[PDB]
Amino acid sequence: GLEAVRKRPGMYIGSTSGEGLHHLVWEIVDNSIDEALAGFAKSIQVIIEPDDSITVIDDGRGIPVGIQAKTGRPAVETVFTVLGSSVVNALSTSLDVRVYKDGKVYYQEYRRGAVVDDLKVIEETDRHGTTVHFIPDPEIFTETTVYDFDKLATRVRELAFLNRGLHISIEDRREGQEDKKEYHYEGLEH
Ligand SMILES: CNc1cc(F)cc2c1[nH]c1nc(Oc3cnc(C)nc3)nc(N3C[C@H]4CCN[C@H]4C3)c12
Repeated sequence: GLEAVRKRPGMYIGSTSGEGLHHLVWEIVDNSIDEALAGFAKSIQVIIEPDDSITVIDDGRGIPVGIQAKTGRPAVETVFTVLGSSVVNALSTSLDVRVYKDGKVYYQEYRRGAVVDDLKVIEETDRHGTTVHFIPDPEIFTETTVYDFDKLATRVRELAFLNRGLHISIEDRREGQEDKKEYHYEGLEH
């Protein structure tokens, strides 16, 4: 399964250069955009964390957490472990997901694609949505693991335009260069 992704990442993300590094972000963001298209997510945050890891937050319904009859596993686990989202998981040292749903925070983490523990309720919550955080694997991204804020921001702006009505932001939390841009193109209320 995902072991094939780790050994032939070029076949799944096109390049293991800086281009592939950035592609990981778009694979995750595309899931959030699908939840905006479904009509439930209204706001997406993309964050470059101080260690060049990435957090993507949406306020949609939250990935389904119920057990699937076919797999016997929670749907959210299958999202990350069965062969875009699972490709990002495979090519990350660690990926953690938090699903905010029905007053509960469901949490699972993976390491180089492998499950750490069964999905668990860790907290109560009043919000809804999905947060994915991932650390790209330098064993895969041997040229660079350093994100380009302008490159991400340029595409985030384009995505806001193409998904008119969506609020989407990009934030850099790295030392000496903290920045944030927020985008929102108005609908019929304009
Ligand atoms: C950082 N965010 C993020 C990241 C991410 F990797 C996945 C999701 C994600 N946010 C999500 N929200 C939903 O919402 C749904 C809730 N309920 C249903 C029935 N479908 C979708 N579903 C999600 N799923 C379920 C599948 C439907 C199409 N895309 C797949 C991933 C995500």
